[PDB]
Amino acid sequence: MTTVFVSGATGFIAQHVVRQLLDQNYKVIGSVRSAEKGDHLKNVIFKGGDFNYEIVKDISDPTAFDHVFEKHGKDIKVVLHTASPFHTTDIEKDLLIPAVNGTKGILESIKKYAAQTVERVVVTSSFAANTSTVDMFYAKDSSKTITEESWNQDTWESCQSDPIRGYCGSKKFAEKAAWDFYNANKDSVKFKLSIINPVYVFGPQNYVELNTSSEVINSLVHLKKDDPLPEFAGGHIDVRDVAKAHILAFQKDELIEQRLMLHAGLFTTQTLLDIINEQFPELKGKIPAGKPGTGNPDDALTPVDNSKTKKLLGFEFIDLKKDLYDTISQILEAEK
Repeated sequence: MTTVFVSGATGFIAQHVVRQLLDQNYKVIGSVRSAEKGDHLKNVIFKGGDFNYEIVKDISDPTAFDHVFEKHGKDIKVVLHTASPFHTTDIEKDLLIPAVNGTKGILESIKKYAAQTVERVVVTSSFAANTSTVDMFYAKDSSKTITEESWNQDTWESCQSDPIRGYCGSKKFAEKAAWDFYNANKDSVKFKLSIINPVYVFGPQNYVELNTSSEVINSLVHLKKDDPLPEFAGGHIDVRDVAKAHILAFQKDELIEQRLMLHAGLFTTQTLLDIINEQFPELKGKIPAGKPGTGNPDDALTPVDNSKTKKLLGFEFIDLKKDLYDTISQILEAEK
């Protein structure tokens, strides 16, 4: 059976990728940052699957994956690079440089040790590489519509102005470095590159250890009734669809060299609260109602059109109601 390497296999998205791979009986090697984490994955979370791990402690080290492909370079046909460096005042030193090292490094390892073996590389990017936050608020401007061809317009310099733009810029330049390496090495290496650009990722955890894997959801379910409502707005996507897209991206020829925008629709804090309160009557004594029916995302956000991605992937995404229901019902069951 074909071996698939998944970096950062303990992560929220990555565990769903490994789960869905093992559901299809792939042989999987995951990278983990410690032996303890790897043993937990192999002996507990993914017991029953053909799962092994390699220890890769620092994603920001550009040589971090050299040993993986020196030892396994004849076997790994598929690379799903979902890991990113840990997320300061020095945005350049602590975010931007680690990001470009953290994405291009594994591609260098493949070129050095497995150039004619790896067939497909899928890299987890972000909607942050499609648009800076500064450009996300041109409401109803169809000329501003963000698509898979859109790139974050901040520069290496201008994104260092604040930590939000800096983080978003780190995602932009990580993905750009992948493409620039790829286009400069397409003769030196066999693999074909594809990209996944998730928006805000919600959804249930693969394995439960009111603490969801989404900081947006966590903020909402920890709100007091009197509390100031935080400002959240953007696109949502269920982690299970994000993972499914990673797998289809290496299996189907039409997904080669695509940037696949994993985006199921728009939300604001108010639309999330409306759905949570509607789906969870049990929580109505705890969380605020806000002002139901207000905060229409179409009136807040630059339009987003990922019709191309949806047609290429060919399956309908989990909607926000089911996403939040599965996320929060898992959380409540875990409070037993």
